Order: sequence, then structure tokens, then C-alpha cells
Amino acid sequence: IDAQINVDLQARYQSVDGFGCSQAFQRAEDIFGKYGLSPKNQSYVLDLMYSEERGAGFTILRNGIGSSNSSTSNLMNSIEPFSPGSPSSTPNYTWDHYNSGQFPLSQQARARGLPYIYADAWSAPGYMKTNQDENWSGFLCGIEGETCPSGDWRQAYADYLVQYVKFYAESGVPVTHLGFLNEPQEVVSYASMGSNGTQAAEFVKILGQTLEREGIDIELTCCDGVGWSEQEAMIPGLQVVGPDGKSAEDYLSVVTGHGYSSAPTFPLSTKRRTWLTEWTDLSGAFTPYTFFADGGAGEGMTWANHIQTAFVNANVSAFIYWIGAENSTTNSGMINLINDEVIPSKRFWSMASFSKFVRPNAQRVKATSSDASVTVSAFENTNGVVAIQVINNGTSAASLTIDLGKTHKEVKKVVPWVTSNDYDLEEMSEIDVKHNSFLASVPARSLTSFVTEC
Ligand SMILES: *[C@@H]1O[C@H](CO)[C@@H](O[C@@H]2O[C@H](CO)[C@@H](O[C@@H]3O[C@H](CO[C@H]4O[C@H](CO)[C@@H](O)[C@H](O)[C@@H]4O)[C@@H](O)[C@H](O[C@H]4O[C@H](CO)[C@@H](O)[C@H](O)[C@@H]4O)[C@@H]3O)[C@H](O)[C@H]2NC(C)=O)[C@H](O)[C@H]1NC(C)=O
Ligand SMILES: *[C@@H]1O[C@H](CO)[C@@H](O[C@@H]2O[C@H](CO)[C@@H](O[C@@H]3O[C@H](CO)[C@@H](O)[C@H](O)[C@@H]3O)[C@H](O)[C@H]2NC(C)=O)[C@H](O)[C@H]1NC(C)=O
Ligand SMILES: *[C@@H]1O[C@H](CO)[C@@H](O[C@@H]2O[C@H](CO)[C@@H](O[C@@H]3O[C@H](CO)[C@@H](O)[C@H](O)[C@@H]3O)[C@H](O)[C@H]2NC(C)=O)[C@H](O)[C@H]1NC(C)=O
Ligand SMILES: *[C@@H]1O[C@H](CO)[C@@H](O[C@@H]2O[C@H](CO)[C@@H](O)[C@H](O)[C@H]2NC(C)=O)[C@H](O)[C@H]1NC(C)=O
Ligand SMILES: *[C@@H]1O[C@H](CO)[C@@H](O)[C@H](O)[C@H]1NC(C)=O
Ligand SMILES: *[C@@H]1O[C@H](CO)[C@@H](O)[C@H](O)[C@H]1NC(C)=O
Repeated sequence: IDAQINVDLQARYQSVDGFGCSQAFQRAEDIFGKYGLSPKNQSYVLDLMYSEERGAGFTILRNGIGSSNSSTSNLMNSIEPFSPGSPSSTPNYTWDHYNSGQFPLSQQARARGLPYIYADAWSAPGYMKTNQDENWSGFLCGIEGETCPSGDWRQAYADYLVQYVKFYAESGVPVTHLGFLNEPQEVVSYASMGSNGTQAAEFVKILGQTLEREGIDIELTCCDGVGWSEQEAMIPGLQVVGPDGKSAEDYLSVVTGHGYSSAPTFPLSTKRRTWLTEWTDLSGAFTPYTFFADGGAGEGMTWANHIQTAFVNANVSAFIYWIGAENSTTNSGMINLINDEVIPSKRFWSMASFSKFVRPNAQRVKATSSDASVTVSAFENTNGVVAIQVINNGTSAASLTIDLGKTHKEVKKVVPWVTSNDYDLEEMSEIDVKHNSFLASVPARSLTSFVTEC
């Protein structure tokens, strides 16, 4: 079919912080050879994830603030594993320069140019909660409606999160973003802690005011809701103005949600930047080579479309997959490790196509398609490089006319990068741009990134 694409760089929307993943629950250790990954492939995996030149150039790493009093199973151990006795008692903090592999990972990401580290707690330690357990949800003692005999642990949890941040900064790795909940809706056998919008809002202000007293500059986030509409449901709570004249929203830099219980397909009703902070296929299926087959949950194109929809329809500034690389034959990670073997999925190459060319502080700009089989997004980088992502979900190749409209300079060359059943992230021959317009074919069932050269 013939499709006209029109890009208007004068119609500008949200800014981009970028793309990344987590290595939480000891999956950092997989990248560092726990299951036999060779030194060559450890370096290769870190290059795929964090090198702009050789891989995806991911700009966000989401690390877990461990709540556990051991490192058995897949547990993330805490800097304050055992009760100090009472909320006012002196904490016994312990720093291992490790954080379940996440500390060295952070160093090696940063060494390759990673700007943003997002530290997120799944739970306060057990002894700070109503149920005296890091597991099975429960509430931080002292938040509205949730008293405990042992007293009020709110300030203690804020001081604990700040201590985690200081250990990182004093070891040469500043944390840029901090969250204190993960999926507060979920009652599960692993690290988890509940709260509604009002309870979340109450702690945002305590944590915010605590970081101001300590003179620590960091971006606060909430609430990593299990789904987008679950996060939406908490935002009015975060927007309630208390007698102090402030909302939790006044302290937040970023509102965060997951895609599991509902996908980012509409804009959250906050004035802050929004991030999709966790999403993957948890079916247990294994589809590393499939860009398109039947629209399965683990397919390359499914994730190409999740990403494009999140930016174009859900107005996000970042997209963070769940696990980057893990020793498994499931779709829960983007890169499958099989002992000393690296298999990057089409889900990874889809993320890489966006991340490689849509760099931090890029602005999303208007892009329209004359045919629904061909979906488009466009971003302008701060250096002026325009990156246009085109998903052709046609059963046949699409002949595109792409019109960049009025630009700052003039555009003379554009380079296509293709992802499909046949290609990972394949650089094609440059295309001549005449009067800020060019012709291009895109294959059936493909993602193409068109990147302007100078
Ligand atoms: C190191 O950290 C671990 C993990 O956080 C701690 O182990 C937990 O300790 C807590 C506190 O005693 C235990 O909490 C209790 O959990 C019960 C659930 O019991 C069963 O269910 C699960 C899953 O099927 C099993 O893992 C478990 O073994 C049990 O068979 C709750 O029913 C209890 O609730 C009662 O007490 C609370 C708190 O006072 C009340 O609010 C309740 O209403 C109710 O009366 C209780 O919450 C927890 O089970 C332990 N987990 C594990 C995995 O062992 C260690 O305590 C900690 N060690 C140190 C030294 O700090
Ligand atoms: C999509 O997300 C972006 C954030 O990435 C949202 O931008 C935010 O828009 C609001 C409302 O326009 C801005 O607040 C306003 O600020 C101006 C200038 O200070 C002021 O005149 C208004 O009274 C109001 O407070 C906010 O600054 C802006 N946020 C950022 C980070 O730029 C955008 O609104 C979202 N779009 C949709 C449709 O939800
Ligand atoms: C580092 O990782 C690479 C990439 O996984 C490893 O190389 C790959 O090793 C596997 C063997 O486990 C090879 O798989 C074989 O591929 C052929 C097809 O070409 C297939 O017919 C066989 O059944 C088998 O699956 C793979 O080809 C191979 N080399 C590549 C992709 O270049 C490597 O062994 C790891 N270690 C080191 C030290 O590099
Ligand atoms: C691309 O088009 C195909 C149909 O040609 C869509 O595939 C369907 O996807 C759903 C789940 O989204 C499956 O339940 C159906 O079985 C699929 N139909 C097939 C394979 O015939 C696919 O969703 C489209 N992808 C887009 C628009 O991103
Ligand atoms: C790593 O994953 C593969 C594939 O699932 C599995 O068979 C293997 O046993 C795992 N390695 C170790 C050392 O457990
Ligand atoms: C949140 O929880 C508290 C304590 O149960 C309750 O008082 C409050 O009304 C709840 N907030 C909302 C918005 O339901």
C-alpha cells in the first residue's frame, strides 16, 4: 500500500528521559557469571544494554532497595536487616558495596554513559510494618489507619531510604530517582507493602522534607502501580492539598506505573512527567526470534507497539522493561542467557531501535500516517537529529512518502534501521532527502527507525 507520513517539528509534546530495565532479585549476578556466562559475554551483554555505539544505549537502570535479612533464594538483602529495637533506637546499617550485584552493575553502566539510576523499594523491612513481614503486603507502621504496638516507623523508613542513597553517593554512584513502593495493590509471597493514594501522599511529604533537611537533590517518584489505571486511581490522593499548602505532587518529579493489570494507552492526569517503569511477558512462553507470528505477548512487534503507544497515546517520558538479561528460557527478560550463551530477543531489538536514537531530553513531535496498518512516532534530539519509528503491521511492504515539513536546517540524508523476523537492528543504505521529503519502502511486519544525518 502507499502511505503518507507527515512530521511537524513545530508541534512538540513531552520530553524523553529514555529507556532501560531492572536487574533486581539477584539477576545482576546472572550478567556477572553466576550460571557460567564467560567474561567475553559479560562485557558483550553490558555493551548491548549500555553502549550507544555497540547496543541499545539504555539510559535508566531501575535497582531494588533490598528489604530482606538474608540473600537466600532470589532475595535482595537490606542495609538495615534487623530491628534496632524501636523507631527512636540507633539503626545498625551495613553496606556491602554489592546490593545483590546492582552496585557493580550501576558502576559498569555509568562507565559506559548511563545517566539515570532509579532506586525503588518493594517493601520497608519487616520490623517496620503492621504484619512484621517484608512479604504479603502490610503497611508501614504509623501511616493513616495503620498503628502498630512497636510505634511509628515512618521517619525511620525515610532515614533508611536516605541512608541507601548516601551509601551509593559515598561509593561514587549518585542515585538520580528514588521510590519507596512497588505495586502497592499486590498481596504476594515476595517483598511487598500496601498503601492507597492518601497513605502514599503522606509518606511522599515526609521523605521529601527529610531529603531537604539532608540537602540531598534527588527526583522522587510514586507509586509503581501494578497497572496504568491502578496508578491513575492513586493520583487524586497525590494531588490533595493539605493544611501545609502542598500536595505530594509538589514533592514528586515523576509519576510511575507498570503495564501488567492495564497498559499505558491514555495520559495520566498529573502535571509531572510519567514513566512506564516495569513491564514484560510473564506467560512463561519462550519466543526470542519472533518479531511477528500471531501477535503473542512475547513477540518483537507486540513490544514495538507497546513502546510506541506509551509515547504517542499514554504521554510517557520513559519506558523501562522488567529484567534486561537473565539465565532463563522465558520471555520475562529481554536477553536470554543459557549458561555461556547470549540470545537477545526481538523485544530487546525493539527497545534498542527506540533507545539508540531517542536520547535523553529529546522532545516527541507530531507524526501522522495516512494508513492505520502503518503507525508512527517522531522525536527531535537536542543536537537536532530527528528519529522516526514506523511499524508496518501490513502483510505486504509499504511504500512511504515521508514529509519532515519546515525544519531548523535542511535535511539531506536519512538512514533506515530495520527490525523484523529477518533483521535485528540492520543499518540500510542512506536515502537522499529532497525538499525535506523522501521515499522509502518498509517490509511487511517490521519496525524501521529513520534517523536524519547532518
Ligand atoms: C527475617 O525476615 C523474615 C521475612 O520477613 C522474617 O520471617 C517472618 O517473620 C514474620 C514475623 O513473625 C512472620 O509473620 C507472620 O506471618 C504469618 C503467615 O504465616 C504463614 O504463611 C506464610 C506463607 O504461606 C509462610 O511463609 C509462613 O512460614 C507461615 O506458615 C502471619 O499469619 C502472622 O500474622 C500474625 O501476626 C501479625 C504481626 O503481629 C499480626 O498483624 C497478624 O494479624 C497475625 O496475628 C505474621 O505476620 C513471617 O511468616 C515470617 N516469614 C518467613 C518467610 O519466615 C523474620 O522474622 C526475620 N528475622 C529477624 C531476626 O528479623
Ligand atoms: C503529557 O506529559 C507532560 C509531562 O511530560 C505534561 O506537561 C505538563 O503540562 C502541564 C499543563 O500544561 C504543565 O503545567 C503548567 O505549567 C505552566 C507553566 O509553568 C503553567 O502556566 C500552568 O498553570 C500549569 O501549571 C507542566 O509544566 C507540564 N509538565 C512538564 C514536565 O513539562 C502534559 O500536560 C501531558 N499531556 C497530557 C495531555 O496530559
Ligand atoms: C558467548 O556467547 C556467544 C553467543 O551465544 C556464544 O556463541 C554461540 O554459541 C552457541 C553454542 O552454544 C552457537 O549455537 C549454535 O549455532 C548454530 C547456528 O549458527 C546452530 O546450528 C547450533 O545448533 C548451535 O545452536 C552459536 O552459533 C555461537 N556463536 C555465535 C552466535 O557467534 C559463545 O560460545 C559464548 N562464549 C564465548 C567464549 O564467546
Ligand atoms: C498486527 O495485525 C495482526 C493481524 O494480522 C494482529 O494479530 C492479532 O493479535 C491478537 C492479539 O493482539 C491475537 O489474539 C490474534 O490472534 C492476532 N491475529 C492474527 C495473528 O491473525 C496484531 O495484533 C497486529 N499488531 C499490531 C497492530 O500491533
Ligand atoms: C540456565 O538456564 C538454562 C535454560 O533454562 C538451564 O537449563 C540451566 O540449567 C541454567 N543454568 C544453571 C547453571 O542453572
Ligand atoms: C486510605 O486509607 C486510609 C486508612 O484506611 C483511609 O482513612 C482513607 O480514606 C483511604 N483513602 C482513600 C482515598 O480511600
